[PDB]
Amino acid sequence: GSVQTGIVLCKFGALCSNPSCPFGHPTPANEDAKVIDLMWCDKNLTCDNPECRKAHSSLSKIKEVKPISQK
Ligand SMILES: [Zn+2]
Ligand SMILES: [Zn+2]
Repeated sequence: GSVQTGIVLCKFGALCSNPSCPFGHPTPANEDAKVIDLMWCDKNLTCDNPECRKAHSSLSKIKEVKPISQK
């Protein structure tokens, strides 16, 4: 990478199909808060705030723990 930031935000976000994905997705309590903040949040996959807009692991962990097309 060109900068040592250590943070990446994903192409699909709340629509990402694999539950173990290491990149950045929105709060699981709301799919319509896009990611604007380039920071790893504190509750991650249990962040209950519907107005958060930070970086989390994949929503497929609470949504659909079974991948397809990525499998
Ligand atoms: Zn992803
Ligand atoms: Zn959060």
